[PDB]
Amino acid sequence: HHDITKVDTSGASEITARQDKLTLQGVDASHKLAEHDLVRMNKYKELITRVGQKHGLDPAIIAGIISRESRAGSALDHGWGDHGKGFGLMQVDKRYHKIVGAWDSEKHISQGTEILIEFIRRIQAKFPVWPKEHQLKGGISAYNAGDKNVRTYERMDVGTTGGDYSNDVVARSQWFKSQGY
Ligand SMILES: [Co+2]
Repeated sequence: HHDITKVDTSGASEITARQDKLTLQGVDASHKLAEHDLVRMNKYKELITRVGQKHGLDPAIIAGIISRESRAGSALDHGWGDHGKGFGLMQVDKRYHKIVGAWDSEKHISQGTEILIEFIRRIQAKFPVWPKEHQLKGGISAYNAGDKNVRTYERMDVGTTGGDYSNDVVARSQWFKSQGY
């Protein structure tokens, strides 16, 4: 079994924390942001689990993505975020994909998940000697900012939204795993 606790994370940046108006830094901030989304996330947990299983990705990582992208729906306007570029719980960029499903649907969660997997694949080809946990983290960074932006493992969030995208996602994911995802 893949153990996401083994993925390294320094959690959220100062910029990100300015979101729920937090004095907390890093992993503490990611954990608080995640906690704030737990009730909304539970509405989708059955779908999140099933999609994760079908695609072979930890459901807790899907939850981390959904928390970061949409605050489990709270940050969207009728399904839309990112000035309209992003659709759904996982904020699939409509400009680059034909959107499928309702904004809170299994089909949507499956689409976002498939896109993430494809990024993880690209990072695996790019850095074939990185451990699997690192290629996972790198694929998550690429989900925000593209695989070209992912170079040094230690700097993969430089140039992502908040300067912390995969670190924040991973830390939130780890929190959701502790809450049974
Ligand atoms: Co196993």
